[PDB]
Amino acid sequence: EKDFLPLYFGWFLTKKSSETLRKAGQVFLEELGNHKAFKKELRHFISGKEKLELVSYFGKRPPGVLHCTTKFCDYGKAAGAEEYAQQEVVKRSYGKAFKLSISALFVTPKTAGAQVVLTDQELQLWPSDLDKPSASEGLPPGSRAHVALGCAADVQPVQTGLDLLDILQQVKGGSQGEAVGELPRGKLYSLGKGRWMLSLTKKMEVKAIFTGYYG
Repeated sequence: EKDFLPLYFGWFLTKKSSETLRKAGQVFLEELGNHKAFKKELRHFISGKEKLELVSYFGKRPPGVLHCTTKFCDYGKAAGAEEYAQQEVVKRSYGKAFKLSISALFVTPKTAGAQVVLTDQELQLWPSDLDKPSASEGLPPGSRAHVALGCAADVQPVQTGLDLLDILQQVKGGSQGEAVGELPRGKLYSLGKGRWMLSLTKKMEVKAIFTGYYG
């Protein structure tokens, strides 16, 4: 009997760090939905005189504690899941505390989440390229690093990281555009196709422990 891996490795925010980011995320959706910049472009958001509530729009949310996923392993069935688990840094970091840096919150017609900017030490726990996806092409590793805050009814969990990457691909091209508004936390940007990003004036710091989830 070999030992199977967790469902996925990642940094799991503490109760207070979760609550803090969880509230700020909720606030952001309430601010965006009220913002006039967003109300003009509801057409790009949903196909169907009145107003949308984004907290309700993102019904599928994390029940309790939040987290930043590193490697999806699926108990080893996923490719590269085993090679990642043998890494001394993964073994050495298992159960240790880390401080993740949130640089921005984002919203799409599919997902709501937060951008994570990992340190080098934390990037060593980031899985590398055996198959390298199309979405993260040209972007440095860990660009996908995120914390899922909300998903639309028919959106899959993988979509959050892809939505973050997609938004970051536009910023690289310089299609970020000028800020269309100013929220108390930072500048609001409209990237088109229902994509919205809040660039935090102050990098929010969260406290988490690197471990594995089993379902």
